[PDB]
Amino acid sequence: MDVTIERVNDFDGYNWLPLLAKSSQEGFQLVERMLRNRREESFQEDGEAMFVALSTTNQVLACGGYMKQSGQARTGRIRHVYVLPEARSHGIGTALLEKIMSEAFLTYDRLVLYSEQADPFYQGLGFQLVSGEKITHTLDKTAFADSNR
Ligand SMILES: CC(C)(COP(=O)(O)OP(=O)(O)OC[C@H]1O[C@@H](n2cnc3c(N)ncnc32)[C@H](O)[C@@H]1OP(=O)(O)O)[C@@H](O)C(=O)NCCC(=O)NCCS
Repeated sequence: MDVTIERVNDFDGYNWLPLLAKSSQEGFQLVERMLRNRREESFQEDGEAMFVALSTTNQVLACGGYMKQSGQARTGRIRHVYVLPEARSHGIGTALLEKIMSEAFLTYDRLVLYSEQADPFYQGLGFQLVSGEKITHTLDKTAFADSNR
């Protein structure tokens, strides 16, 4: 699918209802949490960003971003990654993560995330599976660079 990945500078300029509905249906709170908490965690400051994938008809097909990982130094957390069920398996998640990773590694020396359901996806991107309470996957910049330089 042809999508464009855009930085969210104005949350109120997108129709989020489809993403909210589908994610809720599947039992996921991550889109709801992102949007409900957007005054406190706005993804607008230095060291953070939120992206959306837009279809050729400017419908939101996915979201995902990054911000500082609390309590860890030089570490960013990839957050709120979700692709609409009907838009999966067409390379959107990959394009979104590749954009996130490349930008976030300008600020952070390590990226971490928590995903119970998408281990194969994250390992395919180079993340290492870890046994943690707060994180499932991690990637060091040096590893990212080795796969880039
Ligand atoms: C995980 C997720 C972000 C991946 O994004 P995507 O746009 O579907 O992924 P891509 O098309 O870029 O494919 C990259 C990898 O993601 C995985 N993937 C593909 N389709 C998937 C899907 N329907 N569900 C979960 N992972 C999927 C595959 O490992 C794929 O690797 P491959 O192309 O070599 O087969 C997205 O599918 C999602 O938000 N999934 C929700 C969780 C989920 O699907 N749970 C399991 C089913 S209920």
